[PDB]
Amino acid sequence: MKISDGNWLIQPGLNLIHPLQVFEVEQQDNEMVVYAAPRDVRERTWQLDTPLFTLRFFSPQEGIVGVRIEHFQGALNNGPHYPLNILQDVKVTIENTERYAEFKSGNLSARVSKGEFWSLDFLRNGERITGSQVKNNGYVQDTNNQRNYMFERLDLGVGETVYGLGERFTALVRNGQTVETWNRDGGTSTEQAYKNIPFYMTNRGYGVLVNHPQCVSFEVGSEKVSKVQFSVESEYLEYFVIDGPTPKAVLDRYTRFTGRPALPPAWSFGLWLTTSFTTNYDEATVNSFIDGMAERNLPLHVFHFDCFWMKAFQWCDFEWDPLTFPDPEGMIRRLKAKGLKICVWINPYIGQKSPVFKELQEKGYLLKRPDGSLWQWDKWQPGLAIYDFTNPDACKWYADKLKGLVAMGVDCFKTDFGERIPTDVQWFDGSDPQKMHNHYAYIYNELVWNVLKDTVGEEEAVLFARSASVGAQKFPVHWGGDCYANYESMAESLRGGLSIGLSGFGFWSHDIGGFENTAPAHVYKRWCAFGLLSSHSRLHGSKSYRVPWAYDDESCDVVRFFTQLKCRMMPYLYREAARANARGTPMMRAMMMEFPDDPACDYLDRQYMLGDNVMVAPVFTEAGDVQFYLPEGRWTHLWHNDELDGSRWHKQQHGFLSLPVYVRDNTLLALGNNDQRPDYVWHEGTAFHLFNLQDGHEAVCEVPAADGSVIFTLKAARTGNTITVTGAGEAKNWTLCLRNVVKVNGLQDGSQAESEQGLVVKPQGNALTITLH
Amino acid sequence: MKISDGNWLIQPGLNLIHPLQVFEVEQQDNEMVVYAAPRDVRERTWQLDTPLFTLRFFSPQEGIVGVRIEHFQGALNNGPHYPLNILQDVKVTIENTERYAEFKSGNLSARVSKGEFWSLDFLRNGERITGSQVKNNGYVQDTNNQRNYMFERLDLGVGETVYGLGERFTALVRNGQTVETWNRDGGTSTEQAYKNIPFYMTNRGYGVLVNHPQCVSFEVGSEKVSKVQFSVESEYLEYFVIDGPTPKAVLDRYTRFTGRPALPPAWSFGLWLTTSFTTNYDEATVNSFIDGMAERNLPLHVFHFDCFWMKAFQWCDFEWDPLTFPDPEGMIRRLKAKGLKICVWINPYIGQKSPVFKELQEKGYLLKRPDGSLWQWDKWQPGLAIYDFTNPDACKWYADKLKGLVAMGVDCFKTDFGERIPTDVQWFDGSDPQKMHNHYAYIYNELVWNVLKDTVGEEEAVLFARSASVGAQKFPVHWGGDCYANYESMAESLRGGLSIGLSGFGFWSHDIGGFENTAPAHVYKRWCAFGLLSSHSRLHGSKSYRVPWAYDDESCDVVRFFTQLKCRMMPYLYREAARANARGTPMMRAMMMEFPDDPACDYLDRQYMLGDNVMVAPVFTEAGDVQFYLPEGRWTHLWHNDELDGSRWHKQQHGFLSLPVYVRDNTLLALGNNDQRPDYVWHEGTAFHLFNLQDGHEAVCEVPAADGSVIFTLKAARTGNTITVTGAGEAKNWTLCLRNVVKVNGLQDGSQAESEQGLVVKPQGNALTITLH
Amino acid sequence: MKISDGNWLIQPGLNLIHPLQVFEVEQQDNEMVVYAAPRDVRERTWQLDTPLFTLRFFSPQEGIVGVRIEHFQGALNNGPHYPLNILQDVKVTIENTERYAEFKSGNLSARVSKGEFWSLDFLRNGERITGSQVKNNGYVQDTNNQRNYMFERLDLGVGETVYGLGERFTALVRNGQTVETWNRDGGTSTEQAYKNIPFYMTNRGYGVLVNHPQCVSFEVGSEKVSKVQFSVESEYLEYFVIDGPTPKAVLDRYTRFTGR
Repeated sequence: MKISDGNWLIQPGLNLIHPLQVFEVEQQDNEMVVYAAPRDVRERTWQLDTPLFTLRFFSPQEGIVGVRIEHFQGALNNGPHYPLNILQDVKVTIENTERYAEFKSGNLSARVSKGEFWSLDFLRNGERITGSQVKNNGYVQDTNNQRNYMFERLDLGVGETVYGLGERFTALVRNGQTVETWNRDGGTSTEQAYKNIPFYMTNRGYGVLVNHPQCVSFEVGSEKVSKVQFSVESEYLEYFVIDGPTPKAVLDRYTRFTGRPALPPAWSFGLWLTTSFTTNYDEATVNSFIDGMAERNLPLHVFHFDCFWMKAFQWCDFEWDPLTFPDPEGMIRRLKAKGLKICVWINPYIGQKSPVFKELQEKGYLLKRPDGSLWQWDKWQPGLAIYDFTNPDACKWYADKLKGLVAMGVDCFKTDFGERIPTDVQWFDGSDPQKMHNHYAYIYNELVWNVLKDTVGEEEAVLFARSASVGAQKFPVHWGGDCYANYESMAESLRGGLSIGLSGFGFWSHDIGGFENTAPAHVYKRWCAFGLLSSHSRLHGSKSYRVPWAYDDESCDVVRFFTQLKCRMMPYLYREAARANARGTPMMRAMMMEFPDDPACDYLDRQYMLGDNVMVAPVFTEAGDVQFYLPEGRWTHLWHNDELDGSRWHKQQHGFLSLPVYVRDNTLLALGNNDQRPDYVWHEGTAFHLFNLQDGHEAVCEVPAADGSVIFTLKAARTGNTITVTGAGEAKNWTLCLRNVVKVNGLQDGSQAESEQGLVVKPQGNALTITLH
Repeated sequence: MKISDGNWLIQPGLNLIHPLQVFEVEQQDNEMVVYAAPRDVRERTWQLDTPLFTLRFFSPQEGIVGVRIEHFQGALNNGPHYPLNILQDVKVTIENTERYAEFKSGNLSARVSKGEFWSLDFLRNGERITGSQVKNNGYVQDTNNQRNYMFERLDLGVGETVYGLGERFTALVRNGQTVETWNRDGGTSTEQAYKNIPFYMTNRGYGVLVNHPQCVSFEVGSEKVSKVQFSVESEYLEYFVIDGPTPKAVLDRYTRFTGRPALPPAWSFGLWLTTSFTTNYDEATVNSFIDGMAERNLPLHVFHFDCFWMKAFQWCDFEWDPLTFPDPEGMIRRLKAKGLKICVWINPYIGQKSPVFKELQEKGYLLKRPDGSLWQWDKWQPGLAIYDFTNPDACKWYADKLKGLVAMGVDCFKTDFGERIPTDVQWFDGSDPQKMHNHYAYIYNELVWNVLKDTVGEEEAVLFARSASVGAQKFPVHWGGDCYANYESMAESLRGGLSIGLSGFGFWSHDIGGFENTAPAHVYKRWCAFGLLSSHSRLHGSKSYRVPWAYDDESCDVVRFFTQLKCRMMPYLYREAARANARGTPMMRAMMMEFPDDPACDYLDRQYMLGDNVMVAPVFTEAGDVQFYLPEGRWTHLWHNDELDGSRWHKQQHGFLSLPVYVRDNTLLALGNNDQRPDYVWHEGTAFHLFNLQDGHEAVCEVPAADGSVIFTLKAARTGNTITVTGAGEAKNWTLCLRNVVKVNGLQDGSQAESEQGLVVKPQGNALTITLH
Repeated sequence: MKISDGNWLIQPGLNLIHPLQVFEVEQQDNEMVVYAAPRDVRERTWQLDTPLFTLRFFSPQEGIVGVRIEHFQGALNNGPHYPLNILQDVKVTIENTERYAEFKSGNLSARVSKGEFWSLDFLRNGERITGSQVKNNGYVQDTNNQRNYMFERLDLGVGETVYGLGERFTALVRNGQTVETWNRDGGTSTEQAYKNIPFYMTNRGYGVLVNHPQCVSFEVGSEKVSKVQFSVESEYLEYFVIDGPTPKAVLDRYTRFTGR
């Protein structure tokens, strides 16, 4: 939102006031309050006929400093509020001197300067990381529209770059962009987002959450080029500065504060196939697809029924279409015998045609206008109404329908929609409609998640969710929505993927082959490789099917190859998943996140790290040309075994069975012995692979159990030309490949054999030692 | 401007129509006209009650394709128009087949698809470089404000980045930003710009000029993330796709098309000092600065008198203040004996207080409101009026005043302001005020330039101009305006400098030490090194002086060292300057422009190429730490002589007499024998420096005469361990340094002496051969 | 109320949608429900992001067919209602074929045509007495006043004349006249009436009661010269076609229905 008109002017009709001078500082228990005047009030003659700002500094968690800046306290201020974990006795330091008032939590402090030169500074052990210069926060009285706003502008240093703000599909680095945090259904092709989060982070190792569920308007270097401005229609502005000092540590604090990604069941990590959207489907079509996958030796783990499992125009009423699915329990029973998991489409809206609509209206379960009539429009469904999830009775009715589907054998739910929530309404609980617009996504998904938790168990709960708001990362599996079948959209989808993990979400999928339009085979092929090298992998389309044989026969080989690889990669991947749940470190990582000190990584958006150790770079061309950057070290292709030196860019050409997938040096990586399913006994039959262990380094590998805890730890320490290998825990029948090592000088405690990938050492105990040539 | 409301919807109150089907194609001489309906009109029943788009394709210059899309032709459409060089006889090809209508100029064609699948593609020898997909152009009937617009969205490929759009201070790469081409006085710290140009170019080697002097609203990957959208309030949209296939080749075409930067006289390349803005100043003050510079052995070449050479509130009446400057012609005559060139501040406004105002009002020389009264406001000067430069008599009056200052010994003018031109007015010539807002900067600067041309001569003409519009690069020296004295603003000014060169402008200055506020000594020192390594170097401040002794002792050594260096680099710099005049390649070049195929260079904005051969990376910290990227090759520090290998980033720490200044391999560079002035006989006493001549390569150095032409060419060709040095033309008493080569085996036809930087050879004639040890 | 602007155009700022294609037919005991889309919804790709009309046919008395055409059902809809004598067990026939959905009470049926050529016809012993041609009913979103209307136009054949609509002092035959059913004290010398009734009958031996006590705006051969248009500010329109086949027989059914 534009406040200034260039450097010298203010937008017409705006009147501004700013905290310009400390008047008084008070400590109230573990919080610091600062009263600041918008003009010089040292003389009693000026200590009247003036506004006064009240600034409160507090800490909800170690290393997070809260800043509340307020004008009038008498405003209404109804919920909902973000589901923040606020601790009550965080240890803090408050120093009030002649020069400064300073509030400190962990290594992070907020310091305000007293006297004639106002400053608000955020320090990390006395070093300035950002802050607000005088006249860069305060109150906007907009006389054009009679609305009042609070705002702040936080400095960006030379070369400081901004990330996050939700799943967005614009350029990855936010500098230069205006961003409104307001859920919409705009597809993946525009400035709009289905999933908005008013949190950003920088390459200087801090983050900021602006604590307002309504629309927050960020001008990220787009109004004042060297500041992040944010404003909100409110009598107060409250935000949290979150210390790092690395992007991963910021996200650790952030997810602790707003919610940890749950750990999805291992099965969800396999291949998902759908019916597609407006295509035809019935039992025969579905069986056709499952069978065709089987006959082509293509592993398939989850099948999803899209919207037309219900009758047209009655969507979300939970009634199977009797002419298309005359035996729903029997069908799902048949499909389950194979070992398939089943998903079905739901949403939080209801079309007027449904016999159930009348029941909901009589019962008062639907979103009403202030006059008591139903809110309705004709987008998505005719005479569409919205389930009011602030009504406990409506929540129960909707939960019950879902339990009914679970009792028939559905394992999970695609929680679609939830974005276009109107504000000209009155919620059952009298919530603020401006805050409910975004927070509805959370309430909706939380409701669904809780149904699964109560029926299949927490360990088995998973969603495929389109919309989100602060906290919703606790309810995993988010997918990038309605992309298009071309390279540009595949690339914009990845930007959204990176962005969502930079916003606290650990798991992310996208429609392989693209949702809208039919891809040429080459595009679908390139996208298969990307999709199976994402945390979650789904084949879904709008008007055409996504089975590989709708494209060409080489496509079946592509799906087969990469599905096998993902299943063999599950021991590494699922440990990486437990890391999202424990530390909020997403599986798909921006390069800047894994290598924060490397200036070459600042703008990388065509490649990513999949967990700690593997760099993936999807190929965005038919001919297979691809350019990617490698950070310092010696990297090894995961299956080609070729080696590349880092700190530079590389250019390659790959066939449809290939893409750059490079393993970090000093790495010990577990691959499993099952390429047919993701959920298996990973610690039995394990093939450990050691990559470029340098002298003086130790590479560690933790093999997880089904619950994500560590069940076996293998470590390899290089001391001179000796490598000592120690195991600890539980593993059977494992193996250790010395990557690009053809010959060895010595070996206590085990036997050797040659492989194409290098020497394979089979242990006798868990106490072997190798001596190199 | 927002047109879509996400992928699926349109902004409320907008009605769109688009060219969706070719109805008829016709060749009109060397132009191709496509009539395109907004619906299916194959049957006669639909060939009525419909709008129709008329698309005209034409070529004003080889490798430029103009596209004009019109709705109504009956609109007024008055001037002014851009000063484009439009040729009538460009050789073109037009092919009308059953599939396509294609128009080709040079290697570049526009191709429209007939039949059901409309497409408009721009092809480089049959390869699609960009294009407009169906429904991504056409007409907007805005029923909210009753205005109509035309728009286009040109595709961006994966990894395609956008540059230019004028001197802008936001992030260098435009993806993600909204840009309005509307001149404003916004300082350097916002989204606003003094110098707007509706031309952009990309890393895919094409450019586009949108041919509308009124406000053009660009959404660069900020409405549709994979497109550049531009719209304009008009019944037609006309734009030009400009072929490369290289950024330099794009600028070569663009500047032949809209205007070549003039070659500034060599003296303007020295050090400029000013009185500063609102400081005190009179003849004694000025003498004290000039003698002050001399006593410290700090070369100074140009002195500038800012606004208070005239009486306060009378600004731009051209009358010396007789209490501050009682003898102007004597003073300047005295100042000139000391060799100095003289600049004075002018602008195109006049305050009411001036006795000349009444004269101008009675003569009708000032801009009027439609009722015949004067347009006035109180910003800048009280009762400020604007000189109406569409009035031929007003132009003459203003030019004669300027001729008066020239006859007094003024050498050049600072053409300040020209941006805040109101639209609620009636121009003497009846021009469209929406078009006059930007074009006024052209007409103003053109007028001042022609005064110089007619008095001192074309080769002696130079300005220091704040605003600009298409074609104004012809009137060089532009400076980046009112920046602030800190690192963030030094950095934002560099983004502006890079961007203006990416928009057609050859020469660019910035206020050394920052304009607003007083820099700490360290910042002034860092900025001095950046300023003296920019095409044009000026010391200028707002409320404080910019003589180095106002900061500290070391600042005088800093100014001295880099002034001496610049004067010595002149043989190389002036040659690079002649390049801006010939090919429109600016002196300060974004890394992407010099290394278009290096993916590491797309986003670099804190370093630049100064000419073909020299990379500079200003230092933006007190302690002197700096990170920079080096393209492939082996680079040598210009004076420290250390070597670094390319294709990677580097980190260094530099003292105040230093920064990264690296010379690429296979370079023969000329330094001169005068460190006291920029204008001297470069081809006598020349010291040539050979850097890392690889086997098989040849290095070429062209020493310029005072008019830019090549007066002497030196070539060094490596065959094996033999390098052949041949000169041609006129040079005297030159030497050749073999950088980092201590000893040689053979030397046929020269002498040799060691130096700290390598063997110095002195030739016997135009032909030496050297045999490496 | 003016909806069309001539044969070819629509009044500025009015947006119209019309029931154009049978999507689904359902019998609900003695009532017939027709779902009708305002566009071609044969393909699933078009079975979303569209309005949908819900038409219900029912009979409150022998020889009277009730037609209720509705857009949104969530509107307030408060009383009072007309004091209608509504029977629950009138004998009716419902036929749902590939070509037609037909609702019949006594000798009077309403028949909607399925497929590409929507038609709403009122039949007496299988002969068309009047009807609604495609695009002559639907919903009006008036963007000028932010009000929404439902409307219908019933055909008039050659020489078919219109009578009634209450105690009115203009020419007895209504063809050519706009009439608003809104009680007023205007004397006897104007277009205004103290006694308004939204019932007309014709010399072809049927009548129609528009079932809305609020202002009903009739254009009787005055906007479309061969139709009686009626429109009401509402999310649904409900009217009754009352068979005769004689004027006295119409009035016999009419007064049995509304009061003797």
